[PDB]
Amino acid sequence: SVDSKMLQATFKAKGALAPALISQHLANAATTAFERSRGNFDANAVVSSVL
Amino acid sequence: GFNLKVKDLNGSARGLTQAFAIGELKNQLSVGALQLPLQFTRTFSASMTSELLWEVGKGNIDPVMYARLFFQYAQAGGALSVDELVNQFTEYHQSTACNPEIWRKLTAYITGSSNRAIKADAVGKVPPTAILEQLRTLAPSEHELFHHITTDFVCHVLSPLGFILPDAAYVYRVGRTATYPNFYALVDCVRASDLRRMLTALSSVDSKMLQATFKAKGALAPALISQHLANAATTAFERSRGNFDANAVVSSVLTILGRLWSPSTPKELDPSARLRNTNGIDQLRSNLALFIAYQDMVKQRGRAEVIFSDEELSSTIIPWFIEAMSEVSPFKLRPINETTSYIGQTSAIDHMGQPSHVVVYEDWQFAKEITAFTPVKLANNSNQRFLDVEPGISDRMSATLAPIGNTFAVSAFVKNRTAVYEAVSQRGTVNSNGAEMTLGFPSVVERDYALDRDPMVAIAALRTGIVDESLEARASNDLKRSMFNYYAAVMHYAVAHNPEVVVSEHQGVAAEQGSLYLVWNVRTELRIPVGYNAIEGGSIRTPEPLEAIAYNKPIQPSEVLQAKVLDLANHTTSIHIWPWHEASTEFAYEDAYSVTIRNKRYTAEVKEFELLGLGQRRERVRILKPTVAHAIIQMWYSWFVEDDRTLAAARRTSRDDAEKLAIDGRRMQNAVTLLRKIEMIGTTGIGASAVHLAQSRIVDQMAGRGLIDDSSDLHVGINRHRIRIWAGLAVLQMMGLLSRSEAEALTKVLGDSNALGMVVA
Amino acid sequence: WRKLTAYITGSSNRAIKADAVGKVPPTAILEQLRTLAPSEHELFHHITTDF
Repeated sequence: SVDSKMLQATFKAKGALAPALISQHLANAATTAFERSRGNFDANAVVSSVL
Repeated sequence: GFNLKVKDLNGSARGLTQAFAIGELKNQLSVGALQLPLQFTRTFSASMTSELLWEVGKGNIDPVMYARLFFQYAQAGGALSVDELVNQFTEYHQSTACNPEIWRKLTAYITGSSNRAIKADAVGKVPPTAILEQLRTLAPSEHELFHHITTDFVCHVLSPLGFILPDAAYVYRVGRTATYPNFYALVDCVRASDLRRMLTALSSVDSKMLQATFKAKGALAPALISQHLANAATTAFERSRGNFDANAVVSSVLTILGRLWSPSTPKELDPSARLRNTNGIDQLRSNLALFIAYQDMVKQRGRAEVIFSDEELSSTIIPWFIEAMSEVSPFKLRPINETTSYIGQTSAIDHMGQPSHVVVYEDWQFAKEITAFTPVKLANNSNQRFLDVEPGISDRMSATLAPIGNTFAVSAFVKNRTAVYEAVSQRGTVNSNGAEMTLGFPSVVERDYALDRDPMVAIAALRTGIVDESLEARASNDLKRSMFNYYAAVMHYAVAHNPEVVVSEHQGVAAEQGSLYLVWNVRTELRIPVGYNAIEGGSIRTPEPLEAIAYNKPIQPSEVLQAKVLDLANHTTSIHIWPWHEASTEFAYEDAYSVTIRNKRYTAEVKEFELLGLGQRRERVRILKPTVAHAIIQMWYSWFVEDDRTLAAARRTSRDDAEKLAIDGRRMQNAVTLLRKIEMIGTTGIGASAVHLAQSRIVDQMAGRGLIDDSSDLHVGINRHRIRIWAGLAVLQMMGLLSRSEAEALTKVLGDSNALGMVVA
Repeated sequence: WRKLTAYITGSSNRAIKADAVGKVPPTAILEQLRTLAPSEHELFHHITTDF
């Protein structure tokens, strides 16, 4: 997915608060990842049943 | 204008808190499990104003008004389950449906005697007016009259022409409502959509046709009208018939959504993807207005969820609230941001840099014209009347008013607040730890003056930060609502700037208290203790707001959110107010105007009419209110007060000379300004003349006394302004603006400089 | 996590600028992060790092 380099930051390294934002990014990632996950899982035996 | 010490609100305006927002006693306010970015960045919000006149004279759908009245009732607690009433009404209607044989019958006479009933006759129908009330009689008598409207709905139809004659109107005049809202508010809109729709259908009309609907004919015709009535009714009803069903339910949807939000929730307490995915309700999650909205309700509610559709919710009701379909909910999409703009804020901030005192300010207009009206009756023994009004003064004064208007910006307030500053080896924020914040909202208070209730309680309402009834619940809620707004913008606004936009749920005194917020970041600024600190690597974070605002730096407003304030009925011609008496004041006035010079007291009063030009004072002639300004005035007023005070002490304490020496002048300056305000308005003719009257009179007494032709001398200025100034003060009385008490005592604290600028020598 | 991260590189609060941040084969670090993590099977965990 990735967030690029930006500014004089993500570009030119800056910000403790940046990476405090990365971590956030991490979160962002996580979440999102999670999110795309979040409903979907449900049916396994169930499938059999469909069978 | 509650001034508050950073590192406390949980006391400082105790219950004015996020905690409070949970309820949350004075626990938590913390970090940090999970965390969860959302920045739904739009809201549905409204706009200013909801007051109006609304004279009814030719009712014809257009809900809004009505609804607004409804709200006035709804609000009035004389309606609340307004909704319910509509049911009742539905039924009422329905019963209308049920008595046709009556209804018709009734109709049948009303005009006009039935069975041949035909032809171009002469059918000088009337102002139908009374009749209705028979029909009421025959009807039941549900609240006020809906009933009547409906009549009008036929009336005008009933007339091609002739078939209703001429009529008048009344007055009703919706008052204002919110800016943000809540749930209940929501559902109704939807219901309103029915309701409006009910009425939508209701005009419609059947034309003139034949030599009948065209050229009056048929008893059997109107026997068909009645039928038409039925047709209408039915249809109206019909469009009604399924739809109503979900109210708590909606909350539940919220609760779903909430439970989407919830993100640490049980697995099988997920909203399945089939849900999750679907339509833009999901979009709806990512749609703020609500977000903020739910929670609270739910706070009340402790939770509860209907469990129902997954397939109409999803999501049909859902965009039944395509919410904004009512603009009644003027909760209408907003890019979130676009609000605020009555917020500017600016702050006082120390050297390190480190702060001081932060002002968020509320930005206004105040242009205004008056509204000094003939209070008579018309209707005796019954007040719904129109009375009247005229200018004379109204204009004159207003014309004067305007100038005053000129002087006063919020800008100028802030400027003044800027003027506050100065500081030194003083004063904090770091030194001694508590930091000021004030947010200009006298405005609220204004309304309270409009609502005629004691502020102090309001202060209490802050103070405790919670409810402080004792007295009118109505008022209380009213206050409450204000407070809602109070919370309400703020953080949006903060957020507007602050896209520190994540969530960890706080899970109160445990765990299941789904309150989401984000901590916000504070990025740079090396070190502060200011706040119940974090400091999260010099980048404090908190889901507690104020500070964040602190890590703004003087923002601006971007409108003064003007201030259009409702007015007279102008087209007033029959109509009838509704709460007015309160809403009006007599201009009496007591107090005077005198000076003793020489040793000789020269003396006068106020004698209102004549100041006002013509005769002659009496109980009548009442005046509509002057609200805005009171709110403003006192501000100006209030400021000084502190300043001298605070200053005086500092002036005291002066551990070194210079400073003391220093402070004064500036303190002097402003006075003159004050002065400058006043004489300036003191010039105004209507003023000046007043002086005039005086002088002569002053003189008159004087004349016996006076003997010496000592000349030029009092070309030494004084008088001019002296009086002028003074005269200005009169203004303050004769439009009671400031009490007698304070200003003379302020005066009191004044007493010099005045020879300023000037000839000297 | 952040915290962990925060050190990993690299010592936090000013954290800015073109510095010289010869990050590394991160390799070990992770396992601290494991420590701080729990230790579910093998490492997924690590991937993520690479991410």
